[PDB]
Amino acid sequence: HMIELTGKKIFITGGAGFIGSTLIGRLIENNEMIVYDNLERNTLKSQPFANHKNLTLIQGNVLDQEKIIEAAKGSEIFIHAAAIAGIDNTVKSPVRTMTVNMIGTANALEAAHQAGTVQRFLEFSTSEVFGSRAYRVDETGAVGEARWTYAVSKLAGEHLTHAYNREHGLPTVTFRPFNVYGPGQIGEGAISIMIRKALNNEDIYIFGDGSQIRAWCYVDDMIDALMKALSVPQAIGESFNIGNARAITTIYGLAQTICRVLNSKSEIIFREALSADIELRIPNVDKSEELLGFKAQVDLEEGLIRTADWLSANMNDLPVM
Amino acid sequence: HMIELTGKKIFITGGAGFIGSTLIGRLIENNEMIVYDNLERNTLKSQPFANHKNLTLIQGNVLDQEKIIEAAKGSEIFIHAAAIAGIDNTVKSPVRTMTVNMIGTANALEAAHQAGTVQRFLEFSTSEVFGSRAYRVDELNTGAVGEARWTYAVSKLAGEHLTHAYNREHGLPTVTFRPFNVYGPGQIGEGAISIMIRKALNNEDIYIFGDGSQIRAWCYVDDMIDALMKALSVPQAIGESFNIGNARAITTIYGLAQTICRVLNSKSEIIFREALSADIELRIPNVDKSEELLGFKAQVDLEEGLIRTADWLSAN
Amino acid sequence: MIELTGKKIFITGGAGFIGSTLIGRLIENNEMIVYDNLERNTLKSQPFANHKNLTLIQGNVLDQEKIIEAAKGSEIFIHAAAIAGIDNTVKSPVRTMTVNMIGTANALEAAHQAGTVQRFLEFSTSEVFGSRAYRVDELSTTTGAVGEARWTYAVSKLAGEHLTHAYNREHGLPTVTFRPFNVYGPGQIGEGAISIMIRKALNNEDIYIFGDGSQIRAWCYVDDMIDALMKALSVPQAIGESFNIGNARAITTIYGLAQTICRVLNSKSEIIFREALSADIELRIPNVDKSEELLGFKAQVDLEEGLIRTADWLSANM
Amino acid sequence: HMIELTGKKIFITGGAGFIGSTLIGRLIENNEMIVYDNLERNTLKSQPFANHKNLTLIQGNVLDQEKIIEAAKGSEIFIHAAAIAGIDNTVKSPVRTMTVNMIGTANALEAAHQAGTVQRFLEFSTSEVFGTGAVGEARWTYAVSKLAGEHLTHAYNREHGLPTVTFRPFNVYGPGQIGEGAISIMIRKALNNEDIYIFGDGSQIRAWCYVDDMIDALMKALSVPQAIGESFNIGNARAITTIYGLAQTICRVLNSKSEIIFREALSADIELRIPNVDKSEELLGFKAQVDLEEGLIRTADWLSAN
Ligand SMILES: NC(=O)c1ccc[n+]([C@@H]2O[C@H](COP(=O)([O-])OP(=O)(O)OC[C@H]3O[C@@H](n4cnc5c(N)ncnc54)[C@H](O)[C@@H]3O)[C@@H](O)[C@H]2O)c1
Ligand SMILES: NC(=O)c1ccc[n+]([C@@H]2O[C@H](COP(=O)([O-])OP(=O)(O)OC[C@H]3O[C@@H](n4cnc5c(N)ncnc54)[C@H](O)[C@@H]3O)[C@@H](O)[C@H]2O)c1
Ligand SMILES: NC(=O)c1ccc[n+]([C@@H]2O[C@H](COP(=O)([O-])OP(=O)(O)OC[C@H]3O[C@@H](n4cnc5c(N)ncnc54)[C@H](O)[C@@H]3O)[C@@H](O)[C@H]2O)c1
Ligand SMILES: NC(=O)c1ccc[n+]([C@@H]2O[C@H](COP(=O)([O-])OP(=O)(O)OC[C@H]3O[C@@H](n4cnc5c(N)ncnc54)[C@H](O)[C@@H]3O)[C@@H](O)[C@H]2O)c1
Ligand SMILES: O=c1ccn([C@@H]2O[C@H](COP(=O)(O)OP(=O)(O)O)[C@@H](O)[C@H]2O)c(=O)[nH]1
Ligand SMILES: O=c1ccn([C@@H]2O[C@H](COP(=O)(O)OP(=O)(O)O)[C@@H](O)[C@H]2O)c(=O)[nH]1
Ligand SMILES: O=c1ccn([C@@H]2O[C@H](COP(=O)(O)OP(=O)(O)O)[C@@H](O)[C@H]2O)c(=O)[nH]1
Ligand SMILES: O=c1ccn([C@@H]2O[C@H](COP(=O)(O)OP(=O)(O)O)[C@@H](O)[C@H]2O)c(=O)[nH]1
Ligand code: NA
Repeated sequence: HMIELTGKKIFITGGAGFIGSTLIGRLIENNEMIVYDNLERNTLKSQPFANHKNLTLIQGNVLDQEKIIEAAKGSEIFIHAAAIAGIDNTVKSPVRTMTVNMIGTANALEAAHQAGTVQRFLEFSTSEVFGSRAYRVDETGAVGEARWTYAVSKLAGEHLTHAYNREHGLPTVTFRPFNVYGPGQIGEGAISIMIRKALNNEDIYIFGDGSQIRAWCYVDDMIDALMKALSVPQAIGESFNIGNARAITTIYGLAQTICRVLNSKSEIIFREALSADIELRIPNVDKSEELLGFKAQVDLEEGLIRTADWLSANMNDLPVM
Repeated sequence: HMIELTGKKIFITGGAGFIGSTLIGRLIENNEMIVYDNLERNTLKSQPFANHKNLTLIQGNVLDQEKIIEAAKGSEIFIHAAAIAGIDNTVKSPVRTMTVNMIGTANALEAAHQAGTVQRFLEFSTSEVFGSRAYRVDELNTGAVGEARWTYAVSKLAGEHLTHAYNREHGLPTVTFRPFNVYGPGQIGEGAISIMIRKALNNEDIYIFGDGSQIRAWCYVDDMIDALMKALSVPQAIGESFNIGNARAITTIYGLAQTICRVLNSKSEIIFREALSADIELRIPNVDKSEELLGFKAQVDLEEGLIRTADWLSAN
Repeated sequence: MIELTGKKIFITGGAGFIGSTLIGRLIENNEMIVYDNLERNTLKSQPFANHKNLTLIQGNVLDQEKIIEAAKGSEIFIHAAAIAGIDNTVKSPVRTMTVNMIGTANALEAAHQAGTVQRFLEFSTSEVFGSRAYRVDELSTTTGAVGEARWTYAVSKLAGEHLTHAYNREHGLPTVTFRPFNVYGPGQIGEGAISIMIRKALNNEDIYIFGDGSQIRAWCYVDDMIDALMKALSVPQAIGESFNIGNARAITTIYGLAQTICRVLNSKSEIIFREALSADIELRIPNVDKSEELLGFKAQVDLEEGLIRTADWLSANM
Repeated sequence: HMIELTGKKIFITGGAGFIGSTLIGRLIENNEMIVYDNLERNTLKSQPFANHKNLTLIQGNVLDQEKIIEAAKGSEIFIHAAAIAGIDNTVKSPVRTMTVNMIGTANALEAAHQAGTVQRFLEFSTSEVFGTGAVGEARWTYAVSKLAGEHLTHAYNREHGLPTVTFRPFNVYGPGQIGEGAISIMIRKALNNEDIYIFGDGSQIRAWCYVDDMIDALMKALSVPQAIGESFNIGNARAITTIYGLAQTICRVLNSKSEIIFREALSADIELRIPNVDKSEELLGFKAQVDLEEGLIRTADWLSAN
């Protein structure tokens, strides 16, 4: 049945983070929202709505199976967003990435299952699941091994999610965002770095031959998809790739786009890459269109400008090298 | 890092089962051995060394992280054999298969890591990991049996992934060991070879379910044990994954039935019947690395191994 | 749609094994022209070799002018001329590629210019699908002589399929692509594994298994293949389609095949492993469900029965 | 075994088109050159060396087996460039595409073989080889017709010892041709601040090779003995980009005010993987020197002047 996103108890693991903070902003006026988060990151505390009457912060680890079961009782929409995704974090501690992502998802599924009240379980996976298949434990550089580690940790969570769907009829939705950019993101990914350089006409360096592919999704597009995924009955039992087919580019092509759209004079320079990466193919987004009725509306030019606007407005809150 | 397999403290999760019991038989005279098993199966009890002074049985679940950490203290060789591999059980409860295999393996690795004394950690995976890449979680529609086999395969592959992480991050001296299906004396068994030998010996009909073209790879018990001894000892095993079996003992089900009936001089008829459930197609992996690095090459082919198995089955 | 009586039939490679066999079934009711260079000649040994309805033209499919001329007025055009040479002592990839690729082009063009063709049936091979997993620039002692010759054969047939498709799409030539699994049965001695192992088994001679014996081969009994052929040549929904023609129950390993042969024929032959003479490649066996659904074909002769029929023919003919 | 590209008898099928004209321009001063072309295209007749004393034009079809065999007699370098290529030509007929490319290569190979004198046979293939309207049909047809030519080339090398090189250029661009490709149209539009249309989601990859790099690669392949029996991907690893990315690059590099606008494609995307170019560096000592920025500017300069 269609779910109306008002008057619901919404439980969000990882809810202190970027995506979770964003979704809270959008739903908190009309719903009780409980964040379950170990505050490894805390985007949420810096929002207007951090102290809303409808908002609860439970500090907890998804690896604590007992605590997540209790905290999730009565919840009607369960959103599982807690994870470790950082490449450098994964180089250093692959065990923590694997464990948090695989066992955390098991634990979240079990909590949702035991609650008995969950009308939608939404599991955040990742697009790199697709590319990951053409590599092997048996068989790249530190970056590549860490990206593989991340991807397979998320794939294992999808497998668990499927088993709960099949065995228990848990109403699951697997949600795989392309890399999200936009206002709100502080971060040190290519878009935020390159916009910041371009705005000041600083040199932009391309590590490698610049032909590596990255797909993006603008923040507001990802959120619109998420509301559909959380609501429409056709999402249940289904997996979705969430992004913009028009926002798939090479890193060199991204640098040219950003400099062009911002009227930047930045010079773009080729450097040697610091580590070999693995090449992953970008998945198709048609099923999101077909079943969620979702088609991304914010193309790169618009998205990059809106992002550059927010970065300039908020230029006192980061620094990098 | 050549390990001599005497005078060691050996800890074996799932040690009450078929492979654990069999390996204990070979090591118990010269080693302190600890079994950690919840006794879903218990082959060990039927053995004559069940009550050896060198043997301790700890009844516990690999999901009980505290208990397994404690039980594994001081262990010098850690063998993780506990798992759920049953197709019918995995049909009924895929969550239990995934949980026991993935989380049980996580807990086993953590217990080995925490012990600090482990010289070799050997994790039992499964050959179907290789086939499983052909399929997609969001594509499954496979039949019940095929979805169950896939579920089992991916649960094992997650285990391998965890194992890799511990090796890379903490230097845990790991070996991933993927046995082809094991047959021979000591498995009374329930899979095709055991069933088909028993039928053939009494000239009963052997029914082939579906088109008979499904591939199964096999390994004779003594070959698998030999490989395991190499994997537990030899320094080249550390950080590697091995497919353990016999490249001459890969056959179709129809082919297997023909082979069993010829070799045993059976008068059984072999008769086609409808399949009960669709299954997944799995490619069999290469066993070459096992020769190169462990010095292991299986010596018992099907003709010899089927006869040895039938002799045992008749005598019992 | 097409009733296989009163038709003008033109068959390249008609002197060969499958061509000969098909001629037995149609020659009573159809005018048939065989276009063949007689590199092989099964036809000359058959009772109908000199039938009033049969005309032989000794010609090469690489002689573009002759085949166009010879094919004039044909209503059913069957392109069966091909070579393989996978296991041959003297490897000739050029011969295989030119005969199969260009021979197919010249046949298609002969069919197209006659204007009269209602059905064009091209023989391909099941190996075309697996072939895509290998790359021409990455062929090694990985591949071996037999591997490379099997790849040569497969890609020469795949090119023929592409040609056939182009003629279908551009010119509306009514084409059918027919991919027989390896055919065995009465009518020829043969040099394949079934023939060789049956002859050994009948004399209790040792059977040797090259490599590890786990190589898979799929087999189709001759009568089943001819039944599929008759349906492909007639039924309307065959046009513009490709078919994998086999028996799902006769897909086995070479060792399992040996064991089956010895058991079925009550032989005392030993079966012994030996190192392979040459490295081979691995090619997937495609699914046959569409053939059943669209042609209404399902193979009815399983290996036990087929091996007995074959062995009886071999014993009576030697 | 290193071949010196002077004083040779060079036979080029398809020598009247773009790449053939270009190569003739570099070699005609110092070699006897025979062009074997049916003149479906004829860039050559526009060139100052069209009537050079060292150039003989034979107007012929690579489908005429006996003629090409005769014409190629005594040839020391055999360059097989004859093909139905460019969507303008290939869209016309899948049959003609498949036939000229596959059979034409077979015939070229047989001509080189029968000559007995060929020290290098260079076969042009296409980078699409290892990737449903008339247009998608003609591209697929082109790709497999070229892959079939690679197969025949292999067979000849293996069986007869023919000293073959399979040469697979990325899409060639640069001065000396208005052109028909994306770079051509997009630069023209950009130079006029004319809006550029992107059909589909614009994610389609295209890799490029600057004409002068392609020619430098071709010279190495024709001479260096390590080229024999090999297949090469010839292009610039830094000049792989999406169609949308290319449009952004052209507009920025040329300071254009063109808008880049998405439009509908009823066609389905072809996700071609782009091959690796390392072997060319290792074996030919070839690495592309003209990157996109520089190439686009030289292209724009030529287009402007003309
Ligand atoms: N943002 C993207 O571009 C993107 C792309 C692909 C996938 N995703 C996935 O979407 C989800 C949300 O992403 P995000 O960008 O908001 O990331 P984020 O890091 O901002 O949010 C994740 C949150 O999880 C919390 N957390 C980490 N470990 C935890 C643990 N053990 N127990 C409890 N909480 C824990 C962190 O404190 C953080 O607030 C994640 O699963 C991520 O992998 C995001
Ligand atoms: N026998 C084979 O042919 C084969 C093939 C492939 C893989 N393997 C793997 O090798 C290992 C050993 O195989 P086996 O044939 O001896 O299996 P088995 O079933 O005989 O032994 C496994 C043992 O694990 C125990 N166990 C199950 N769940 C447990 C849990 N939660 N906690 C503790 N103990 C638990 C069972 O009681 C049983 O004794 C397993 O990992 C299996 O998947 C075996
Ligand atoms: N028999 C099989 O198991 C099998 C399997 C797969 C595909 N096929 C294909 O089916 C078709 C027929 O097979 P078959 O078993 O009858 O083979 P076959 O060799 O018995 O018959 C082919 C005929 O083509 C003739 N021929 C060869 N080259 C010629 C040329 N250049 N010009 C004219 N005639 C020429 C031969 O003389 C022969 O009579 C062939 O295309 C073959 O590739 C057969
Ligand atoms: N230009 C590129 O970017 C590019 C890219 C990949 C591959 N290639 C290949 O490189 C080679 C040259 O490319 P190009 O751009 O110079 O092409 P082109 O079309 O300019 O040249 C092909 C030439 O072959 C001739 N020709 C066509 N059909 C013929 C026939 N039947 N007999 C004889 N001659 C015939 C044409 O008249 C023309 O001069 C071709 O083989 C082409 O497939 C080119
Ligand atoms: O200024 C920059 C930032 C990033 N990159 C490259 O662009 C890709 C995307 O980097 P990002 O930081 O977005 O993270 P990733 O997607 O690799 O995790 C990687 O190959 C980076 O090396 C680059 O060349 N220049
Ligand atoms: O008498 C028998 C026993 C098994 N099988 C088939 O042989 C395969 C192997 O079955 P087994 O019991 O060994 O277990 P599985 O490997 O399928 O888990 C399956 O397709 C069974 O259906 C069969 O056709 N006849
Ligand atoms: O006595 C024999 C005959 C054949 N083969 C193997 O069986 C397979 C099929 O052989 P066949 O002669 O039918 O030809 P192919 O299909 O290899 O072209 C090949 O791997 C052969 O090496 C074998 O092991 N023993
Ligand atoms: O300004 C342009 C030029 C090309 N294309 C796309 O790229 C395809 C091929 O363009 P190109 O001119 O490179 O064609 P080719 O050289 O392959 O014949 C077209 O069908 C369009 O989908 C486009 O969208 N905009
Ligand atoms: Na001949």
